[PDB]
Amino acid sequence: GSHMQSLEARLADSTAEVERLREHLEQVRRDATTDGLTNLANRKAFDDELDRACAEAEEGGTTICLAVLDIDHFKGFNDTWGHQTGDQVIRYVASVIGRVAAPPRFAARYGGAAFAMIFPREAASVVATTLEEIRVEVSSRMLKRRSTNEDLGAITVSSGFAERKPGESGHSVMERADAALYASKRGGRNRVTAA
Amino acid sequence: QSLEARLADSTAEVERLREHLEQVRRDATTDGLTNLANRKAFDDELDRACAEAEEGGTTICLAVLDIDHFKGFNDTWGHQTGDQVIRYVASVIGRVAAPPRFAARYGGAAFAMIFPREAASVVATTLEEIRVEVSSRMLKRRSTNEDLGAITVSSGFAERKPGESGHSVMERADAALYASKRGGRNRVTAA
Ligand SMILES: Nc1nc2c(ncn2[C@@H]2O[C@@H]3COP(=O)(O)O[C@H]4[C@@H](O)[C@H](n5cnc6c(=O)[nH]c(N)nc65)O[C@@H]4COP(=O)(O)O[C@H]3[C@H]2O)c(=O)[nH]1
Ligand SMILES: Nc1nc2c(ncn2[C@@H]2O[C@@H]3COP(=O)(O)O[C@H]4[C@@H](O)[C@H](n5cnc6c(=O)[nH]c(N)nc65)O[C@@H]4COP(=O)(O)O[C@H]3[C@H]2O)c(=O)[nH]1
Ligand SMILES: Nc1nc2c(ncn2[C@@H]2O[C@@H]3COP(=O)(O)O[C@H]4[C@@H](O)[C@H](n5cnc6c(=O)[nH]c(N)nc65)O[C@@H]4COP(=O)(O)O[C@H]3[C@H]2O)c(=O)[nH]1
Repeated sequence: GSHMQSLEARLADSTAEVERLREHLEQVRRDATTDGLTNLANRKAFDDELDRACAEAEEGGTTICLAVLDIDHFKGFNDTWGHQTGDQVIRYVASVIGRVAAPPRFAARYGGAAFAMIFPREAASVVATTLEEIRVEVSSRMLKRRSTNEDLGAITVSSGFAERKPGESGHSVMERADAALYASKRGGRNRVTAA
Repeated sequence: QSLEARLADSTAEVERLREHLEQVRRDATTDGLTNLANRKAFDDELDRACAEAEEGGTTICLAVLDIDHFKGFNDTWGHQTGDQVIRYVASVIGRVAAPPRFAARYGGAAFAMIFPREAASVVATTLEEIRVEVSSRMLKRRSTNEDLGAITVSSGFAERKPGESGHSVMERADAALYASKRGGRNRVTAA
């Protein structure tokens, strides 16, 4: 009777705003973690996912590899063509990586013009060839400046990757993969290296 | 009648999430190094203000600022100092961008600002004040108490022509900034 029924009407209007918000919360959260320019994850979403995936590798005793990519000479590139064309080069490289990073792989915009990738349960030989396919894919086509149709020159990426040692943490693997990338850059750029 | 216990629990998850949702919203639109807006929140805000400036037949100006020789700061003093240089310049831009103005950290060590319904002359002198301001003081390294060097800001801006899209104004503002850098840095130029 009545008061029992004034309550079921308030609890239905209340557990419905729970779902109206919990669904709206999921889509604000998806976009809070999506790097707007490229539609990949951002460094934050990546550093969270890299830690969660290292738990799954220690507790499960499985494999995980990690890769970093930088767009070569990207600073002097912006100065030549302008912020807007540079944003289009970032987008383009990001399209090449996103194609290849279907889950359980995880790809992110790790920096200003840098990317990070997670290959869970995959051997390094696979990672090493995936990065090599991405390297030539990126420099395969000649891109054009959109109003004027100029050649932008080839676009190349340097690359670093490493395999997580048994006791290694997220931060630590990243440190090593980053040393790998610096090694690729100081060795002539447009190449992959590994520890 | 366990019912009053589930409605006390149900008007609680509404309070937990409605607050949590506004918190996630703020963080999706704020650069937590400088507390200005981030790039998404700006590009969205630019489209709103170019829409409203066309409906209202009124104008808006647009400014881009980059910190000069910023990479050399990270390299000499460390990334921990570099964040302080960004915070410092952002703070100058912040004191000066009270609403209806709108400042954000576009890109890496760059900023973008919206001046709606403002005379180009005032925007130009506002930017020039920002320029003398950041270079007015000689900052010291927190730990070791040493002169970090001069800090200067380059700057470019443009006013929106009547048919222009937000994309297009920023391209002009960006060309203006490239002229400032190419012409000696530490200055303001405009189309
Ligand atoms: N301590 C500290 N250092 C920071 C921070 N953010 C960026 N930096 C550092 O500053 C370097 C130079 O950035 P820049 O002078 O703004 O010059 C940047 C910028 O002009 C450009 N860039 C960055 N993001 C974008 C973008 O979304 N679009 C376009 N077109 N260009 C971008 O690439 C240039 C190179 O950037 P990177 O290679 O990533 O290298 C960056 C990065 O290592 C920070 O919060 N704290
Ligand atoms: N009078 C005075 N006020 C102080 C002092 N230390 C902190 N404050 C106040 O506290 C604010 C926060 O500074 P922060 O959190 O270190 O964050 C700072 C810091 O990261 C960077 N920054 C500004 N000036 C310097 C500097 O001289 N050296 C270094 N290393 N960083 C600076 O800019 C950020 C924003 O600073 P502000 O907007 O200026 O605002 C500063 C300033 O208003 C001080 O020694 N004297
Ligand atoms: N935590 C904190 N400490 C404060 C604050 N204001 C002053 N101090 C302390 O008091 C000393 C005197 O600083 P000042 O007279 O403001 O004179 C300052 C100020 O004119 C300038 N300065 C240094 N840091 C900042 C800063 O973060 N923001 C601003 N706006 N100015 C600064 O450098 C001078 C020397 O600063 P220091 O050698 O670091 O030594 C500073 C600092 O240790 C504050 O708001 N918060």
